[PDB]
Amino acid sequence: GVFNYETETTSVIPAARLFKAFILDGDNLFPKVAPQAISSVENIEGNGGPGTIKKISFPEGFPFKYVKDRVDEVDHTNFKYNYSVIEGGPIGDTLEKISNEIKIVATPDGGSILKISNKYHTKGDHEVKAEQVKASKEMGETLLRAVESYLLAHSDAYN
Ligand SMILES: C[C@H](CCC(=O)O)[C@H]1CC[C@H]2[C@@H]3CC[C@@H]4C[C@H](O)CC[C@]4(C)[C@H]3C[C@H](O)[C@]12C
Ligand SMILES: O=S(=O)(O)c1cccc2cccc(Nc3ccccc3)c12
Ligand code: NA
Repeated sequence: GVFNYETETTSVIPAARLFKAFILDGDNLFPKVAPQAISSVENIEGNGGPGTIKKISFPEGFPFKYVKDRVDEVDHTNFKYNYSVIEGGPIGDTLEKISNEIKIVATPDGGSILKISNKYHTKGDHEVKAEQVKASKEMGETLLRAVESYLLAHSDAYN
């Protein structure tokens, strides 16, 4: 069945620039700006569009070794990005897929708001524990702050 989790978090970076950096150049930026969170990102198949498969590896000592994600949808106009965790880490005999949706919305002070939905597709009924979802939020949060700091510090990057 599906468990749906939503959250919002704010960013000090405008929506277009954050979308270009955080989403469209995430494979490059995450290993560089947050090495203690994501050790590498390998493009397995595809050009960044729908269907593209990537392998996200975590640093030594993390609960999981890696996950493989698949790009579902990329909407440059509304700054929407949908992707699914399809293999590895928690994927297995109790969790079939995590389907996530990120939308980034402009705020009038020059910042942005990121609205995130995670949908955990389980086999049988194995419930998603508060820490399966809470670990996920912290990680997303850590990556966003690390990209934010880099973009503040590198004003000519991603304009
Ligand atoms: C934001 C990028 C998309 C851009 C890119 O691939 O460069 C995506 C692609 C894979 C994503 C990671 C996959 C596994 C995790 C799923 C969790 O529910 C949130 C934290 C993690 C660690 C995700 C954080 C972030 O959502 C990533 C890194
Ligand atoms: O919210 S953040 O940390 O900002 C976040 C930021 C950027 C990308 C994210 C991708 C997936 C999940 C997140 N958090 C999340 C939210 C609810 C449940 C599980 C994970 C992401
Ligand atoms: Na839950």
